[PDB]
Amino acid sequence: DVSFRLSGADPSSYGMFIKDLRNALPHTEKVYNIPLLLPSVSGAGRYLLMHLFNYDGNTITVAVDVTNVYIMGYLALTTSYFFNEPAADLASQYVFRSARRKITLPYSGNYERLQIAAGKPREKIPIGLPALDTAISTLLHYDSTAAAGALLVLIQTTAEAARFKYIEQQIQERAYRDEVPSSATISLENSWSGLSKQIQLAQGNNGVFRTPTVLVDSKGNRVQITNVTSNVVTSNIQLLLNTKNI
Ligand SMILES: *[C@@H]1O[C@H](CO)[C@@H](O[C@@H]2O[C@H](CO)[C@@H](O)[C@H](O)[C@H]2NC(C)=O)[C@H](O)[C@H]1NC(C)=O
Ligand SMILES: Cn1cnc2nc(N)[nH]c(=O)c21
Repeated sequence: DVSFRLSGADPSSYGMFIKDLRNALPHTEKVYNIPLLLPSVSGAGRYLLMHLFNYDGNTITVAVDVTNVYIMGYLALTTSYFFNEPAADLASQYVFRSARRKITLPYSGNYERLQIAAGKPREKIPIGLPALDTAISTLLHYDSTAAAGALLVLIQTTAEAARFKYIEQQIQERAYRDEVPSSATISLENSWSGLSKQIQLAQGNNGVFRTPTVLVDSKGNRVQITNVTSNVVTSNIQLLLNTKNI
């Protein structure tokens, strides 16, 4: 299991937690030097448990699917909360079984559905470590509308940071001050799948992408990624969703 305590957290400890998270994910092979995530895994070994502690010491345990890094649900004291979707439901059979009651949230865990339930797109929700602290706080006591917002912050300050060096860096800059995400961040978040597929399709194609991937950069200018020599591939992305899942 991996743990992170917001109390006494600085950019450095966060970096270590995200490194720990990355190393918690299994993989047998690397593609162009980046860990390729497993196609599938059997039983309880498919889920990673994250223990998160807010500033006051309260905690929630989050269950993450190790083949994609998707959050499936979490535990607050004695109530387990799971997304309203098949995979999440499958996940309820191996984790948080000793919970007194299990609640199914009224939405599945994809950005589109979470942004609807939250009432705002993630362009306008501030993220950072202070926000993570709030997120944890908000999940300790049920409120489907509040949880949507908190989960959008949680998914990004953990899963998305794990997948992209850039996003981990964005969060370290927001260690004592929240700030809405840059469009580069949103763009990356949205391309993890495409990039993952294209970096794999370049393996028997001299490192050249079958189809170019379009992102928005630091400045907000539209850019095209056609090949693995790009910074995004050489230095940004840290995990690859196996094509068997796309
Ligand atoms: C692969 O991507 C690189 C960019 O990392 C392309 O780079 C060209 O050369 C410089 C720096 O590498 C770029 O800024 C230029 O805009 C590019 N000029 C060209 C040749 O178009 C490189 O071209 C790409 N190579 C491919 C497509 O195999
Ligand atoms: C980032 N992301 C995209 N679809 C997702 N679906 C679930 N269930 N959890 C996630 O963290 C997620």
